[PDB]
Amino acid sequence: YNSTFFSTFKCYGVSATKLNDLCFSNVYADSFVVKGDDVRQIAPGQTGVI
Amino acid sequence: YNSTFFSTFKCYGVSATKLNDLCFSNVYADSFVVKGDDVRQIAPGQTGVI
Ligand SMILES: CCCCC/C=C\C/C=C\CCCCCCCC(=O)O
Ligand SMILES: CCCCC/C=C\C/C=C\CCCCCCCC(=O)O
Ligand SMILES: *[C@@H]1O[C@H](CO)[C@@H](O)[C@H](O)[C@H]1NC(C)=O
Ligand SMILES: *[C@@H]1O[C@H](CO)[C@@H](O)[C@H](O)[C@H]1NC(C)=O
Repeated sequence: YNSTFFSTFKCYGVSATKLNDLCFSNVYADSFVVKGDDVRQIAPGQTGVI
Repeated sequence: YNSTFFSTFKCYGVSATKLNDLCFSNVYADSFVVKGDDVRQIAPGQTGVI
């Protein structure tokens, strides 16, 4: 909350307000870089080049 | 996918991932130009000047 801010942050399968009350089993992080018009394509059930 | 890119693309009545497996009956295309704050108004169940 002091330094880093996100333009989009959307989660599926769990509400955000409960993220501090849980514990997570098999955590993986995928990283890449896209353009601005492709950020909407990183979602379930989407079409496009990405 | 080579030349033209869309900032918003949202469809209603059919999932996007099935658009290559179907055939369409009565296809019409409406064209116009708006400002940036009015693109959100082109949707079902919306209010505003547009
Ligand atoms: C101009 C005539 C078009 C006729 C189309 C007929 C039926 C609709 C089916 C597919 C059109 C979807 C276009 C979306 C292009 C991909 C968007 C993206 O880059 O993610
Ligand atoms: C300042 C006092 C407002 C009191 C309003 C009372 C009830 C709410 C009902 C209508 C307010 C909706 C305002 C939206 C303006 C249109 C937005 C647009 O341009 O699309
Ligand atoms: C938050 O960031 C500022 C900027 O450097 C820093 O001075 C401050 O100590 C930070 N706060 C904490 C709790 O680290
Ligand atoms: C895609 O666009 C580039 C830019 O002009 C062009 O060189 C290339 O041949 C195009 N690809 C196809 C398959 O048309």
